[PDB]
Amino acid sequence: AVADKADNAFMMICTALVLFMTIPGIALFYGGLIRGKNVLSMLTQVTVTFALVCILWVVYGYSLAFGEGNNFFGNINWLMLKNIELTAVMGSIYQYIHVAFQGSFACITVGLIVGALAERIRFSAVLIFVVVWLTLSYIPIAHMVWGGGLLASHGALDFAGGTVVAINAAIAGLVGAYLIGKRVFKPHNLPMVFTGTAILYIGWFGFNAGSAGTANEIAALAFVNTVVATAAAILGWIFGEWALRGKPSLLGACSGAIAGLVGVTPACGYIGVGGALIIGVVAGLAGLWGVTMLKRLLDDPCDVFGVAGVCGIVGCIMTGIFAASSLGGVGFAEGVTMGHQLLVQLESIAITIVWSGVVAFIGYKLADLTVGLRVP
Amino acid sequence: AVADKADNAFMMICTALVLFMTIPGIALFYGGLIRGKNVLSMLTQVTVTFALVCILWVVYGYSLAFGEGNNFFGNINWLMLKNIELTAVMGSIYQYIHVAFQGSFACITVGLIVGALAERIRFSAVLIFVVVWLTLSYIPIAHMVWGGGLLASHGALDFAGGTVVAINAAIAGLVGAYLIGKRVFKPHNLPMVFTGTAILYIGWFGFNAGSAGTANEIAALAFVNTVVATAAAILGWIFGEWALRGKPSLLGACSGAIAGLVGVTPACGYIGVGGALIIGVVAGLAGLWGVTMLKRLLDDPCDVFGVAGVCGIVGCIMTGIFAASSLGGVGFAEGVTMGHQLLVQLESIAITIVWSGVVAFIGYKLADLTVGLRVP
Amino acid sequence: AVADKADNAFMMICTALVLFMTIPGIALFYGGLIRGKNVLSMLTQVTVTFALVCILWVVYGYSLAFGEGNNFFGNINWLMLKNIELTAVMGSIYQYIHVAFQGSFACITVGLIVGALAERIRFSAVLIFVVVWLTLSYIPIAHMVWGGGLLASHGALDFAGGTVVAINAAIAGLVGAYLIGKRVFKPHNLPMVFTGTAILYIGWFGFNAGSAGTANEIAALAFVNTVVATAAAILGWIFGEWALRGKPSLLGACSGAIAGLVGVTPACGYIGVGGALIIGVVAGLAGLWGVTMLKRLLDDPCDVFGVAGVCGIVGCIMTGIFAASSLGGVGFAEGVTMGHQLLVQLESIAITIVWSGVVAFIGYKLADLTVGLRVP
Repeated sequence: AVADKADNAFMMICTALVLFMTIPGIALFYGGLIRGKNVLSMLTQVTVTFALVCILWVVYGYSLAFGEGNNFFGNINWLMLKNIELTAVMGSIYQYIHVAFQGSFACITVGLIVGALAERIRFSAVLIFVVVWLTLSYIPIAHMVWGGGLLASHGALDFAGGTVVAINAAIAGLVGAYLIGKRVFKPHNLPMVFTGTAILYIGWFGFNAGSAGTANEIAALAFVNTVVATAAAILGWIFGEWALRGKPSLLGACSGAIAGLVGVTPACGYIGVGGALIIGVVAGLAGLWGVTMLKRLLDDPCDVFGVAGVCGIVGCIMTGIFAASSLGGVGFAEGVTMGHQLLVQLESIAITIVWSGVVAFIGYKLADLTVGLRVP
Repeated sequence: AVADKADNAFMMICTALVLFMTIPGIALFYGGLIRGKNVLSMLTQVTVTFALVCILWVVYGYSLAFGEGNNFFGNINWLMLKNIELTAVMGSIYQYIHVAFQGSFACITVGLIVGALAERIRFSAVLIFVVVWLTLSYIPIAHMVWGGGLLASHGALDFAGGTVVAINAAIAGLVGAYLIGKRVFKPHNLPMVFTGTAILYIGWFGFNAGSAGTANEIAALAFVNTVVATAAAILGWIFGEWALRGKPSLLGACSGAIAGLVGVTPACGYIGVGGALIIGVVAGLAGLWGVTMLKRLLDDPCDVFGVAGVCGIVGCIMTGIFAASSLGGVGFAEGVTMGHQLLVQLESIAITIVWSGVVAFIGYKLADLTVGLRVP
Repeated sequence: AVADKADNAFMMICTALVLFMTIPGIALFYGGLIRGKNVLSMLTQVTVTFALVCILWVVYGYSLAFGEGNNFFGNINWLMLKNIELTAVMGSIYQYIHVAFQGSFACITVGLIVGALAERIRFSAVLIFVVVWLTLSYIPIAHMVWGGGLLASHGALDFAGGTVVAINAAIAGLVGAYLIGKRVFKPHNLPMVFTGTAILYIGWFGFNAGSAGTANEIAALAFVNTVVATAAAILGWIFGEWALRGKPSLLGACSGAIAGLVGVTPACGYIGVGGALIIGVVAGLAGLWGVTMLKRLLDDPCDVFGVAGVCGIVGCIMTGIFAASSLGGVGFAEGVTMGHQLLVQLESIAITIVWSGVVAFIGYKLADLTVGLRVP
């Protein structure tokens, strides 16, 4: 196992791009959606929780998510990266790069949750929640899907995190929105929301293409599919908005982008451009329907949770369809029918929703018993 | 033909950087120049038209611009990238990367036009215009210059798009400004203009260096020439402003940057650093003269069209001079004198101006007959 | 000596990331800290001085910093890059890339100084100062540390510029703050400060990892150490702020990030992740103590000078400790004890402080005698 410098280069750059999605991507996205008086506090919480995730990741997160253990968790053999030789290779890159790249995914996942809920949660309480949820939800789900655990062992397809990132975060956020969250504000800085959306989009190329772990033809496919699905989802959302509301809106265009990005996340390295266009259109329409329905059951920006949750599910299911060779995809594994793959996709979604929800509930409850959840 | 992973990596990153120039680069640049009340609508139009370009590109744009056809257009053999094997190599990179990279150029070209004119055009009308102009102007000009068409076949030199992007867009924009456009506002958010300028600048390294198609000594030369010409143009513009207006201005410094970037665009991979410094100085001064004169013939931000048009012409002509070995350039092709090259540069500029102007006129007119051009 | 395309790619991308730290990173950071009425002028000064540095660098800076000369300066053999063949290789990359990469460091160094002091200095005076200081301070210090000069020849360890960039700039800035600078304002746009901090952070991966000059295991180590030290410093600063002020603040979180980034700068490619965590914690606490004390001796944003200066010193000293094999570092050179290395680190810090301070004083004084320092 020797490291390829081209892959090393690509993966370090892709990691910087993923970090860019949180700092400042998601912070700016949310910053434009919440009340002016809450912006500073939310930015502080996203920055501090981001730092917290970075540290827990190196201390034990990477080891428990990616070390060899059982179907649910890794081990404690790589605490503070101990025993990982500097020149150790994982795939075609130095393991240290794999550590950073994987950690950047944990960061954006947590940023998605914190940015929306910062407004309603006590500072000490969000720190407690992050610790419980990163450890008991993000880590096991990452291990099960990308760390050789349960889901991977059953052949689940999730190229860049439709389950691990999107659904995982949407459920944790929706549990929080239900527990706390002001019950009934029109966005104050839409240019700021656009800037955040734009940064998320550009960073998402490192997120999606980088998930190939090498600058090969799959990274290239994922790159093209990201461009295509995002564009198709912007158009799908905007068309539905023109149709149902009479005109498009900036927030609709940005939400459409996120809908396509999320929808193509699990599918990007497995489908054809035709499948990416179809998924993007469906994701944008389902996202619009989603936020419309979520708002009919909801004073905090849950736009992202509705989009990430609904589009993540749609994307994860559609991956079980468009990965088929006959539809331009890379093909299912040997001896796997579309019917069987679809069943595995659904089981993976079900497990992610329940696991994340239960852990989130425990996290919010532990914080509430310890320091009190709701901001004083 | 085998793909080099280092080039694959470089080209995917350069593509993300070019996309960054539109989303959010150009949108922020224009967002700070137009009236506050028009910002949201302009951002929506840039985002939707960007999505539209992405989709038309994969559906048929790439095939018609880059497939083998005649001197003016390619073919319809690569519709939705059909027949392009995932592992197909173009140059030293996977063809899928070439598709994305080339598409990112079409995106910024359209963003340059839409951002300025969004204020004055009906939503449905800008969509119609983009469809007509991307198809009948961007595609043929890209084919003629970079797709083995007319201009390339005559040995025209245009490393990164002085004609295809800059002049092509400036003319389309100036035709629009003449047809519609409020006849006589001082920029409302100059920090926003600076941020957009900065993003355009950083993204321009992918635009210019990436045009080598490989991380070789030419990508390196283009990189250095981009740094040098941009700096020289900021200084040239600012000196002229200090001389004619008594002091420099933030808008002058940002316009100077764009002047150098545009001026070095066709020349970057063919000239020496000395030639880059000279082109940057001349471009910054010609840009200042340009906007001064355009404003004397002009209530919409035409700063970019004047700069892109004037600097694009200057850059394209000067490429026919500074490419000479005797002046530190890479050298003209075998049997080509500076006199002959200059003639080819001029013919390429003439053809681009007329072709883009006529098509633009047809696009605006078709929209006007269909849905009405001017915003209701 | 043959160029490796993977390293070429990595280094050109890392250069774009370093340029991103100045344009617009540092400009936005400062833009949010100063009075609204001074923002435009400061942005103009940072942009023009950035251009000035780019030009002086290619004209003679690179040659005098990196050409072979004596212990203090290089030579004038590479004026305008003359005699540097396009295909010349330096390390494992084309020399042209080395030129651009090194120049980007000179740019951020100057941006750190100009952004803070622009408010209080005449336009013509900042240009004069930059010319004197870049030439007589930045160039010799770069030559002494990275150009085979005095410090390098004594085995000084400074991976990415704790001395050349951080301390060098902090001292020049503190001399300026003492000479000019309004004697006694609460930051007007903290979201802008955060955005600048975020851009500095992301760009810092090119700054730190790129300092390996190749996409190898050291670039990977530096990357991971950058993530770790920044996170640890955000937490260290925030904890001290919670402890001494009762709550964290957005400005404290951003300052903590910069404290970790600066602290790990000289150490990143030589220490273990454990050492990065320790340095980050210490840097964040020392930064907080630093600004607290500097403010007790100080109406201009000197936050950066206090942080860069104090954290740069801390980082440079700690590199002499954590580089030890026994502490997880890459190891000191053959025959060098920790005691000896610490002595060399201190001597390097002392020389940088005095050299930069004296030159800065001369620069400010020459400007004052020529055009008058204080803004009219």
